[PDB]
Parts: sequence; structure tokens; C-alpha cells
Amino acid sequence: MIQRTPKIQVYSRHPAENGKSNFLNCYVSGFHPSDIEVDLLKNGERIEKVEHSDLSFSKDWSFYLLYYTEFTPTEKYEYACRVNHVTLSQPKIVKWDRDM
Repeated sequence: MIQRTPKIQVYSRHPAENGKSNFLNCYVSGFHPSDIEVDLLKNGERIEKVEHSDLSFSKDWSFYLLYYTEFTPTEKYEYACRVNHVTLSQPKIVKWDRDM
């Protein structure tokens, strides 16, 4: 068995083909097992209808999830990615750094 704590990166991207659009991304990488719960949060609120949940694995024991959705970040909301994983005794909330 192997278990690997997801690395969690939360960042915003504009698709270059629609630069007006802003995507909050939670890139959850290198985890094993694949079982995971990943949410994007707006304050503590899970963002529903996260448009993209792209799971892949490299090695059979390394999973990568890009979990991202269009969002419109404003000051009034903190955005975060919340990951639960067996390796994470508590949900890991990685705040979107507004500069990221």
C-alpha cells in the first residue's frame, strides 16, 4: 500500500481563449489512494457544479485531480479548496491566494 498526501494548489486561471473567464482551480496532486473529496469553497460554502474534475494518475499510485470551475472572485469571498483524503486527518483547506 502507499498513501500520499495530496499536494493542493489553489489558483486562478483565465483560459486564454476566454480571458474574461476566471477559473478557480484546485489542483490536487500526487495523492494516493485516489479516494478523495475535493471541494472548492467560497467562504466555507462548497461550490456546487464545479465544471471540471479532471482526475488522472501517473504511476498507478499517484493521482492528480484538477478541480476547477469558472468563478468571479470578489473581496467579499475567500475561495479555497478543501480536500479530504485518508492522509489528511482533517480536511485540508487551501485558501486561494487572491494573487494566485
